[PDB]
Amino acid sequence: MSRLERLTSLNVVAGSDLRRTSIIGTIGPKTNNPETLVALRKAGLNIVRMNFSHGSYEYHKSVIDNARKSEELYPGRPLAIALDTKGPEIRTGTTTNDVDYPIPPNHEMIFTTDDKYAKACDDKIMYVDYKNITKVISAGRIIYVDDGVLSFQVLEVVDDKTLKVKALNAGKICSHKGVNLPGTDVDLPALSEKDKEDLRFGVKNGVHMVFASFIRTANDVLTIREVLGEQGKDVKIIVKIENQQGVNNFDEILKVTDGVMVARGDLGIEIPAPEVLAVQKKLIAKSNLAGKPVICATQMLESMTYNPRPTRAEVSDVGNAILDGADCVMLSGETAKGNYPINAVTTMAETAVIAEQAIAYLPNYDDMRNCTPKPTSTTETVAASAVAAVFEQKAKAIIVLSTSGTTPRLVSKYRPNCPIILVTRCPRAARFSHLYRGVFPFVFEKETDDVEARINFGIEKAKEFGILKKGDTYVSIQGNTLQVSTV
Amino acid sequence: MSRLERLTSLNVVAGSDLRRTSIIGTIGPKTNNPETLVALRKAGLNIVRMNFSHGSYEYHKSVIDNARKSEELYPGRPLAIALDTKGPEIRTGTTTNDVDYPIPPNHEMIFTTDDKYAKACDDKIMYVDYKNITKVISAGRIIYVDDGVLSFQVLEVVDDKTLKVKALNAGKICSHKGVNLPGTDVDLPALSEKDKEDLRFGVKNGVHMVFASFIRTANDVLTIREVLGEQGKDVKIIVKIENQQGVNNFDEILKVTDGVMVARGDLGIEIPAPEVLAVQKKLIAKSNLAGKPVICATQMLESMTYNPRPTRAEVSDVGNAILDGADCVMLSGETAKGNYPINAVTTMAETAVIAEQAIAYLPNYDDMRNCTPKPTSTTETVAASAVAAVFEQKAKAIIVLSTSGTTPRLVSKYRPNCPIILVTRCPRAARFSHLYRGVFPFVFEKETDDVEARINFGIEKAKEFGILKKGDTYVSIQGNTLQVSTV
Amino acid sequence: MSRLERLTSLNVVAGSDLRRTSIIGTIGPKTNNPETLVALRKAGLNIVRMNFSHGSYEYHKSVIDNARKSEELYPGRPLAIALDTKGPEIRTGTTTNDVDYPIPPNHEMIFTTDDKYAKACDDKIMYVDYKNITKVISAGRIIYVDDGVLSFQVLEVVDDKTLKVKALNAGKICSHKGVNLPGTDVDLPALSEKDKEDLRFGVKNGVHMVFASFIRTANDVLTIREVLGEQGKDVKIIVKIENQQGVNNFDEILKVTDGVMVARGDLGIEIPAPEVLAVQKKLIAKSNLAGKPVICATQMLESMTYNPRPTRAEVSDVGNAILDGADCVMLSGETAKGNYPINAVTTMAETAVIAEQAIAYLPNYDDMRNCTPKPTSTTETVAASAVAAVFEQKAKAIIVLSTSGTTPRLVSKYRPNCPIILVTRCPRAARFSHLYRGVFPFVFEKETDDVEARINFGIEKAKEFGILKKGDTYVSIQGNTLQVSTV
Amino acid sequence: MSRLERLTSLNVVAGSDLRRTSIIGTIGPKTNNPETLVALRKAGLNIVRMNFSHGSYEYHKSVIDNARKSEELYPGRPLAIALDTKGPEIRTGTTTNDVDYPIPPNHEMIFTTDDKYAKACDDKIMYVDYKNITKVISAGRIIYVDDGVLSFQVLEVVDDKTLKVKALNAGKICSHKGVNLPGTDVDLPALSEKDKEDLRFGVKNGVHMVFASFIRTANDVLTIREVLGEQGKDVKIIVKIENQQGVNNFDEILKVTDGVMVARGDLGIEIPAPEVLAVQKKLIAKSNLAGKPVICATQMLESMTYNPRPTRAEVSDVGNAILDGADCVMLSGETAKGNYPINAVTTMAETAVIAEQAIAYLPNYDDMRNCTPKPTSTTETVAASAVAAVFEQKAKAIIVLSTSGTTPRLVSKYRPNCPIILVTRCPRAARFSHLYRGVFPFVFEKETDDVEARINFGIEKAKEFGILKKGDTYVSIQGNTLQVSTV
Ligand SMILES: [K+]
Ligand SMILES: [K+]
Ligand SMILES: [K+]
Ligand SMILES: [K+]
Ligand SMILES: [Mn+2]
Ligand SMILES: [Mn+2]
Ligand SMILES: [Mn+2]
Ligand SMILES: [Mn+2]
Repeated sequence: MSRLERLTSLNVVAGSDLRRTSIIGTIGPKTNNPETLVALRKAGLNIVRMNFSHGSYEYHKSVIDNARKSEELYPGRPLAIALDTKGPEIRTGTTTNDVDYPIPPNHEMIFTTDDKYAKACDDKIMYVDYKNITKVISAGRIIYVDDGVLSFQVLEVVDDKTLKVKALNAGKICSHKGVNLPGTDVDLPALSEKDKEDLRFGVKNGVHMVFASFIRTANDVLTIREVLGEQGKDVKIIVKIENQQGVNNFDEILKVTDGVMVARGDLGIEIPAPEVLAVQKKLIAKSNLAGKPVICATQMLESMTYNPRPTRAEVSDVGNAILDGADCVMLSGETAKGNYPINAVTTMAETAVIAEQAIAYLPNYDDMRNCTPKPTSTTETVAASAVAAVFEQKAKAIIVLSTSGTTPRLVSKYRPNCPIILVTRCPRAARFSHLYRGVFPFVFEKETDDVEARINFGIEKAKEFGILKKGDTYVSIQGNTLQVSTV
Repeated sequence: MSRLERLTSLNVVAGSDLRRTSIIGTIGPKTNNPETLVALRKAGLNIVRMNFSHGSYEYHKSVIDNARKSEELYPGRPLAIALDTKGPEIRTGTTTNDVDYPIPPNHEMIFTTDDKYAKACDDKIMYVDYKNITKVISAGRIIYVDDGVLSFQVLEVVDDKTLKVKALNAGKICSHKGVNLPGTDVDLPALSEKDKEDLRFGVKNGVHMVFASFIRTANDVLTIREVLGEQGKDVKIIVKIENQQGVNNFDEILKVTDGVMVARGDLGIEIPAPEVLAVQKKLIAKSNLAGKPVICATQMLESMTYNPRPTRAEVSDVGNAILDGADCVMLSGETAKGNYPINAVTTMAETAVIAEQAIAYLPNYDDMRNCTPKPTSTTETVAASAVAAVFEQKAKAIIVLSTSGTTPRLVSKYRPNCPIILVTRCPRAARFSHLYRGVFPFVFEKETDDVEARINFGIEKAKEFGILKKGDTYVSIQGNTLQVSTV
Repeated sequence: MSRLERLTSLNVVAGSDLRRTSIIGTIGPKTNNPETLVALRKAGLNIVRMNFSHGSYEYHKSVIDNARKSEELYPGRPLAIALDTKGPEIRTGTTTNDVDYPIPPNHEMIFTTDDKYAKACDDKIMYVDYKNITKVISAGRIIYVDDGVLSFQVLEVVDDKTLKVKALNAGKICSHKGVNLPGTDVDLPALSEKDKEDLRFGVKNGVHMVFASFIRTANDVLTIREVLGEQGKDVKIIVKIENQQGVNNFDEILKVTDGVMVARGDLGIEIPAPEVLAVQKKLIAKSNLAGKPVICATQMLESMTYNPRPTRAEVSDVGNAILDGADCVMLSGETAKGNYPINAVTTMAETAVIAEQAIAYLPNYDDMRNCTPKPTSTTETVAASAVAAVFEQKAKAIIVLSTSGTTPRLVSKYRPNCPIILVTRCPRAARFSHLYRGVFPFVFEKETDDVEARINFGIEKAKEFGILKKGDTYVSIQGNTLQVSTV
Repeated sequence: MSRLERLTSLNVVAGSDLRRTSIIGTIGPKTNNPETLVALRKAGLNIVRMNFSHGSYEYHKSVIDNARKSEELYPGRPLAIALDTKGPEIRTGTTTNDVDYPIPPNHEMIFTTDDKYAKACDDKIMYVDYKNITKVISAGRIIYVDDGVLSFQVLEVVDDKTLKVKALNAGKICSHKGVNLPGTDVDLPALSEKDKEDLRFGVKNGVHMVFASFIRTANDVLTIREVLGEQGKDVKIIVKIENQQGVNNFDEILKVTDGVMVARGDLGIEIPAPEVLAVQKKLIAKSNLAGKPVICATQMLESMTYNPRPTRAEVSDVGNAILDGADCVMLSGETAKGNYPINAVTTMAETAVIAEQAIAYLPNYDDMRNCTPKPTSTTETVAASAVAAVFEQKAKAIIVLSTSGTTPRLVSKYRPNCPIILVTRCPRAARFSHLYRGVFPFVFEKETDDVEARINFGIEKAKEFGILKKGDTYVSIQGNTLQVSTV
């Protein structure tokens, strides 16, 4: 309980413990190649993310077999591919004479959705590819343009394709940039006709996850669940919370989803910037309770794109997201468009280890069990129980055999302060298990009087990582028993 | 105790409560003028900081009477001037043809301290104003240049003014930038012959604080205490921790000092970057226990220099520093060299209020009293006690009369979840009291059967801030009694 | 929190601390005289109790001026007289040839209420002074006789003055003993026509309390409150819980009452014996929360009537009642009919001191403030607050001036681990203040720039008790301020 | 943590839960016969105790096969026989003309150890069978005679067989009564030449325990361990703490022993009576930590010997001993010399159930694990762990297979709030397992792919006790795994 004595004792300096939080990294043209993909994975990259906001399936299919290629050149930790939906966003039209950039000072103008002005639009009018904004929008609303650099107080609603508006601030109007609707119930499908194809393209191409952008409600999840199809039942749906509709509803959404990602980016544009701080820790905490894998993402080491050294805020943000309960850390343009991607993963990583040597494992564990123990599913009771075991005997590991990634995810929920060695035969679960914090998957084959072998796989596999020293003390899990033998 | 239920309930959105954490802001040539100094103070600037690393006393004396000037144009909250020692640093020579910037790739070159190459130096040689590094330095050591963006494995020691070296990383060599000596006992004094003058200049000029850069030990503090002199007894010494010598000793230093500032900048260069995360919270926690005012500083909204919108890390770093116990938030180049200084204070501010509506006031309060209660100085017993009072009766304020800023600082230590109205006659204490988190000073004059008036000053003064609604409930403190009347 | 480490460290042996729990002692013919009344008071008797179940007003008026007489011979601690209502009970008739005691084995017989058999009754019939039982009673009901040593399954209802019955157990039938009706709504008033006189007699005679026997509901209290009258507003009503009607309603009763006494005796007859254990601690705990003075009573050192040494249970019951929160300990026949009354108070006493050196003052204090702090009456906020003060500075005392016994009772509620010196001018409050645990009243006369004197009364008065050593540390309370000066 | 809300919610009335604390009952001539021995066992008697302070081996061997006989007539719960050493006590000589009883008022006299006055002693002199008191005793010491009813200030030491003494109080000197030496290091062997025989007699006769009276040090235990011999390795040594030597050393003694009993009787004579209160809870708490079975004994329902109804103190002492952590409750003369032994066990029992519905199972559990978890033996880690399991899933039972009574004892240590069904093949462990609170042993025969049967023994055996309702939830333990299947 001595938070103050926990704090006053932080005893810094990254020690012997292996990083437990998986590092998600977006890939750009630069980073798309085995050699780099390797220096990246070696440095700490766990999962790879492909933003389907740009790029042809050629542009992407490339990335995959390249990662698959890095796996060939040197397997190391199993890597995971993940599709990131180009959700229902808003791209304004193009400026007439190409790159012409008229400059509104704080004047009145007019946005329209006619396409007649698509390629030919600027200063006087503006195109927006969301044919319905006129319905979902209302005079008084404030539209934002290009990373919310521009504001537009909705003055009126002309026609039903026309919108009288006024620049609330300066800047020059450019072409094709994202439009943000702060405080407007968008009816856009979380998934579009193309998105249905990108998913289907991913499923086919065997990507393990999906980060559905701009999720507003549970149905949206249910929808992307079936669109994924029977062949994609085994793939994870990582809801992306980046708007009010997605927060003023998170709870019912958290229910049906597999995971959740604090899509900081738009979220920070969508709602007030300062609000995030609380709207972040709140969703991670809520996630933790639900037991589902959460991910913090965007601008963590943003500056580490043009620079080799990250800032104070960035470092002291990577660590915090972990203290708040994040299961994974992301990297967007620091890997898909930056000069120092190797250092990126390398700084994130280094910070995660110091950020885990500060956690209050015992008390945090208790708090988590004092929430809805009544109950508790048998796998979760054994989950919590095993965790307690190590806290007592000071166990070093906690080998658990699985296929659904259920048993190791639950233990994860109970955040042990020792490696969670998951021995599995299913290759798929071993890849998407980097979603749950602290889980070190390994794939075992051949084929309950045989599980001792699998347990010897994880033990020896643990030994190679220097996690067990023999005559140590580990806890196993399987059918639902619970072991606690020695090395 | 329900940290999870505290977290899951965060209920964001900046509400009615007034910001309690004072905002420190460095001033640059741009920001130096009343009009701006006002828009700044209005937005939230509490204290002003002048980095004595550059600028003539003309360059500075200006800043002061300009702030004093903003006080004239419109007093608002009392403002505080603060000198920031140009500690014992090491600035490199200049590049020959002015701004010429040769680019080392990872080559061997040679640093020298001859001054014959001071103004004329680059690519082949390099000047350093620390004539002794040759002695304190040793082959194997790793020199850092400009925010440690560059590294230099000390290859050898040529002559005693020459040092064979190799760029451990890329970059282009520029002129006049700070040199960091990670792992080298520097023999330069926390205070120099000039520094003794800058302080004396400040004392004379009535600056309320001093942020001694590069403090290594307690003596250093004792020294700057006497250098300050009798006329400067009433001014605060805010130790700046930016090296290992300052951490591997913090505890004995904390003793004698008034405050402490996590000089993130060099500190992050001095010691490992990731290390800071823990080395930050640890020092703030230690400070809190000691009860002395701590300050977080540098790169909090760094990007908010070239941009109007801050990043995710930055926002979710301003708030965190406050959760970790910081009494004040700083702003370096976001005010002294940035394009959007008004937005800076304006974003910091907005975040601080959301960051204080997340704290666990009751439990944090308890934890703090369970550390060395034995005792406890009478002013601290009354301090803690009063705080408890408000926690029971749900008090809105806590008016305390003082002159030493002792009584209000201690209550501060016990972080009440309501405004701490300090009524005073001493103008000086009312200015430097923005050092202690949550204290809202006000100056009262004229001149114990009269304190009821001063208490009516704070109450009415509280009312103007909408802190009391009459028939509310407040707790007073004075001689040592403890009140608890109604409005 | 370390209950186990609190337990494992109990470090027994009555030490220096003065007993804080007042000792209530009933007086019998034997004990009625100054000399004895003194040896009793000297040994520890605080309050005296007169059971109005027997004795003429001559029989009683005697006791009073005899105690008043002991006060004369030697004042010592101020003593308090207390009337104990001869509540609506049911006494059985007398056995024919005087003390003849027929012995029923498990036979059928017949209870009647004819008075024709009052003085002449036994074996075949039995008299009961409750003329209505026939109505309120019903075949199947189980009557209890003399400390419920005998049981009587109501076989039938003969006539309306006759009741066919069967001894459910052995024993010999004697004369005049109390009859208990477990599970029968008795229509007799908490107060009777005579009781109204005994109270009025007591008020007149200046007895400070009243222990209303057999209270069933709040009205009963309200009734005895007005019966007491204007002249008896200043006297305390100590509800006696000895039936189901009184428990299945305690909460609404606790509201309006001043105190509450766990009338163990009948209560143990009324409801199951084992049930008491929980039905005891529950009512004391509930009392503590409400802040009203509770008293444990009956059979604590029962055997210490015929013997000089008490039993294990008795000793380890006197202490427990105190751990459970009792403000006072009683003595019935161990003082009003026993051979060793001096040893009784002397054993109770000795045990109370060991029983208070085992309490968890800090944690118990916290728990108490975390129940309805919202608020909290100003006198209670100052109450709780002062207590906290001593916990910090390790205060030895806590002098509080009062007249209502409000301020010292509330502090009491917050059970400080140091003497609560109440300085008063009202003699009455100083007598009934032995009701609140830990309060050491003292009477001060003459007659806010003077309270320093009264505070010097308590301090010096504290010194005579060796509670303060000068240069110690005490906390005062008065108008509502809160002091904390030194000795 | 809400002790107050735990207390305020006690919700009395013995409910559905089965008593978990075993009831130890001493047998007298009266109680020695199957019929009674049965009504006793049926009512709740778990273990039987034979005080070897009196009775011939004929007097005792009788008791055993009578209990063994009650087992025959109707097995019910397995019963356990236990020998209770006639430790090194002190019986004064006899009065000359037989029952002559001279009366000392407060005079000086003389105790001697010559035997010449053995049968012929009184008024002038006194015989004591402890030939060494003269050495171990010292002028100033205070001897006690017959239940400490008499005191004797050691005036001087005449000769080395003579002791000048003075009656510190009145009374008449009788023959053969126990002499107590408060504050005198007795060198008497905890075991005597005869005791060595009584044990050996017991071992042979297959009694499961031994309650060594008057233990002073660890050696004493070690001694009775070897005297017991190889054939008695499987029998339990229940140390009896009844003197200062045994408390001022408990910790080193607790080490090597199996159990511990708070021999209240002499202990209360040995040391101050009030002291016990703390010296009781302290030893039980210390026992709990050590994990060894503790027993509270003597005078719990003392009065329930001559009366059918117990007192308030007694009831509210039986329950308390259980709250303080006692694993077993005893009954001395309430069974071996009383008129109502059936009611005795029947009241104890009834109280134990209400006394277990008040415990704070969750918090008490935590506290226990936060003491020395480092560690922790694998059987204890699994022990603690399983307990936690039930707390989560709200398990009803916790079947554990054993032979050493190790696994079920440890779980016991972690006091689950559900029945601990121990399935065993060893008849001996099933009998002495009533030593550990909450354990419900059952014997299973025949003869790890078979343990499912034994688990089905306990489950079905649980069902007969109505502990499981099928589709409930239980936790198993065996080789060291840990199960958690359903019914
Ligand atoms: K996207
Ligand atoms: K500086
Ligand atoms: K009465
Ligand atoms: K014995
Ligand atoms: Mn987005
Ligand atoms: Mn610096
Ligand atoms: Mn009664
Ligand atoms: Mn004994």
